[PDB]
Amino acid sequence: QMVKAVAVLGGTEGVKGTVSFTQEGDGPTTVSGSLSGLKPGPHGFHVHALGDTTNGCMSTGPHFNPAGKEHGAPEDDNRHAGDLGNVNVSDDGTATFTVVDNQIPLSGPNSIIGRAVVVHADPDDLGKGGHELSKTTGNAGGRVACGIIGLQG
Amino acid sequence: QMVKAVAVLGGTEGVKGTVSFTQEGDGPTTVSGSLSGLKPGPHGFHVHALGDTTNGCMSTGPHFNPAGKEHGAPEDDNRHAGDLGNVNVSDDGTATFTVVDNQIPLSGPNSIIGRAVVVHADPDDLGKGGHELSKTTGNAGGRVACGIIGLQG
Amino acid sequence: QMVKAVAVLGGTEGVKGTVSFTQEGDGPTTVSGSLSGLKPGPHGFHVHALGDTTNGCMSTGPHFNPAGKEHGAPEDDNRHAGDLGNVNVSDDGTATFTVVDNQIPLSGPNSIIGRAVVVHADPDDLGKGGHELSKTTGNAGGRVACGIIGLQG
Amino acid sequence: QMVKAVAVLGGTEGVKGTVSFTQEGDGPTTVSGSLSGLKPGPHGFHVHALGDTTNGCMSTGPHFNPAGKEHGAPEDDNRHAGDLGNVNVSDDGTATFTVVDNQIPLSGPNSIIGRAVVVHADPDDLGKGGHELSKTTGNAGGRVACGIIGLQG
Ligand SMILES: [Cu+2]
Ligand SMILES: [Cu+2]
Ligand SMILES: [Cu+2]
Ligand SMILES: [Cu+2]
Ligand SMILES: [Zn+2]
Ligand SMILES: [Zn+2]
Ligand SMILES: [Zn+2]
Ligand SMILES: [Zn+2]
Ligand SMILES: [Zn+2]
Repeated sequence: QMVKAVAVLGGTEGVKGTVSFTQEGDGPTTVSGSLSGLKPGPHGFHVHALGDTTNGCMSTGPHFNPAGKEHGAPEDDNRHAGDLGNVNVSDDGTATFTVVDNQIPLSGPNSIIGRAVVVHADPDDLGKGGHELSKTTGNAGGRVACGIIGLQG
Repeated sequence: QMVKAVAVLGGTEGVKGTVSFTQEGDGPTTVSGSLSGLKPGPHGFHVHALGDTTNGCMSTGPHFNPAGKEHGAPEDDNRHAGDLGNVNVSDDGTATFTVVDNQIPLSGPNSIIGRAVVVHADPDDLGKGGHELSKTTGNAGGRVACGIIGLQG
Repeated sequence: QMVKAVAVLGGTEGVKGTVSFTQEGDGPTTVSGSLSGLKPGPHGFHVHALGDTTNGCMSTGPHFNPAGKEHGAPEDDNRHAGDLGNVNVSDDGTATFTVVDNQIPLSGPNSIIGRAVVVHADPDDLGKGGHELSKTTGNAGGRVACGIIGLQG
Repeated sequence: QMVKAVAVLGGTEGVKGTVSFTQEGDGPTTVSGSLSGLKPGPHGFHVHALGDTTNGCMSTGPHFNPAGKEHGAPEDDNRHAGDLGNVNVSDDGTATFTVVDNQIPLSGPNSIIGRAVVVHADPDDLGKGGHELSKTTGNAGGRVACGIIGLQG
């Protein structure tokens, strides 16, 4: 059984796009992003705990962290479920990417359905930046765009 | 356990608002709404099956109908899960409403998290209007605003 | 084994006052009110589910209802845990009252600590008003003042 | 699952802000802070034992101290449950911070629900100051703002 989900990303910063999720049974989640309007280079890319946009991207809460770990890189053992690292924006301010991840299921108790994916202004230091925010947020700066992960037909 | 969800409504019409859901354990869901920029009178108010806004409110699919019944009133046995009837908009374009319902859980197999709320242009006839659409949609006309039901707590 | 809690009640309305809670062991909760700046007559008096005042009293959510019952009078089997009925305001717009209730404990899983006590603009119809809001809120109108129930020394 | 709490800060000093708490299962508590109106530099940031605001912040009692230890730094063994160290205020009088800590649960017997967060006038000396108040309050001076930790989700 395939579950499908899609986030339409908006923001006050003119960055836009979609992120498409799929998961067959209880295997990995495939996530395919198409982003525009971003500063060239690395941008923090997170699943946040909430899909509350009452105060734009600021109300989506902290990083999704059911395991109660510190902030890290996707490859790390010591990471949040929602830590999908950096996406690289081209010189035209677009990004197109597929990542596969094992901690962002689309069903069961840790489902990210109805949570928000968030693109950040700045790189995610992956917990290694030695800044006060490194080990909590990765010090990725402003939530320039976010989208609620909605069930797809 | 206390589960919360919220829909932030938007459309092409200059209509806005917030719909707050709460469910304590497996008691009924309380839905609390304040809406603006709507035409005075009754509007059909439903949970639709999908949270896909890639084609705006149109991609949110039909009334959430896990039981495979026809369209009806909230108090009827022959209703969609998503069938929450009419909300009443004042001459000032605003609606203020509280309803309880036990067919829109915020967790488990029939969870509405990551689906959508839609306010329709016209009244829901509650399946009793004897119109060709009465038994599917309640002939509630177009999708004026919708919001993905995002996890809030 | 006595637990003590107190709410300091704030409004936009200039109604204010305090509600003091005590519970010996597993016994009933005693709640003593001193209120001012209120319209003479009966006022809906509820424990709401949340102590969130980010949006003044409107963020305190619905009636505290762990049993998933409908809105009732305190003496009814079919009531919310939060349903403390009506408090009577004198001509001088003050109220002083003591009630005891066994559904608002100050510890355990259904503790009211860190929830909100709310005084409404209008009488609570105790679910017998024959209004659309009777069975959900008792149709008691605006939240004129609320206070977070804080642990007392 | 997910428990949320929120303190809306007030005081005599024009300091404002919101502190949001999230705990997933029995993991650490994330506390996310947005403050304004504060003098620049480090400020003591503590959970106090009580949510009694009848005498403003002074009635919130001492540091939350269920284990009966002395005042210390968050990473110390000998510390109060309520010891969350210093938050830095920029020259513009604002503080934005994310802290995670495993002694401030939002449920069970050591719950901080219905207690208070307090922001102090002065830096927390983390118990190291050699002052008579070092091992009790970290000599962090006045209670410049506080709020009751209200249940939010
Ligand atoms: Cu982020
Ligand atoms: Cu509809
Ligand atoms: Cu009420
Ligand atoms: Cu202190
Ligand atoms: Zn993270
Ligand atoms: Zn229907
Ligand atoms: Zn009630
Ligand atoms: Zn919850
Ligand atoms: Zn201390």
